Amino acid sequence: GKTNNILYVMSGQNFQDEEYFESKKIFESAGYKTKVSSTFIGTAQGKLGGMTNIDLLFSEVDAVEFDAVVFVGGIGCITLWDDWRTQGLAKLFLDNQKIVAGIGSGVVIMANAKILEEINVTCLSADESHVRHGNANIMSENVVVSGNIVTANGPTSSKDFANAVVGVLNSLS
Ligand SMILES: [Cl-]
Ligand SMILES: [Mg+2]
Ligand SMILES: [Mg+2]
Ligand SMILES: [Mg+2]
Repeated sequence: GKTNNILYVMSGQNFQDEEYFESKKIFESAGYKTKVSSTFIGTAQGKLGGMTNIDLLFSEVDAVEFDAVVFVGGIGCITLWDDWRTQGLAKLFLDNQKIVAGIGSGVVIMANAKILEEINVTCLSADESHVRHGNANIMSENVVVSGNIVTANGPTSSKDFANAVVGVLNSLS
């Protein structure tokens, strides 16, 4: 049931540009087509002004159509941290044996969904309160692969994060 598709979950405004755009280029080059889910259908705009269109509402996501979900951070992500829909997607993908990945502030959604309890992760330095509150173990690394869970510590690690996600996906058929 491999699809060669990756889903992003991110805020429609003020998502972290580098985390999205730099990972997208790597995912595409590797043969993984990407879609964006958010809170409305239309044009999203990053913190730094970069635009992209939102393909899907969270409510329209079907896990069977994707191999992985990627939670993108940025200051706009804070609006999604306590949202039952984004947490619900984290759990949905985990329970369906998909890859669940987050970068920067996106990791907090995963922590709040209780999918990082006793799991080794990394995260944005500023967010370590939330991540530790979710019982995760914070590792001194830019990117951490823990089975099907992949985390990274923010925009400075966007390319390393994407490469790590591709590595996990390419080991699947
Ligand atoms: Cl929705
Ligand atoms: Mg407990
Ligand atoms: Mg709590
Ligand atoms: Mg502990």
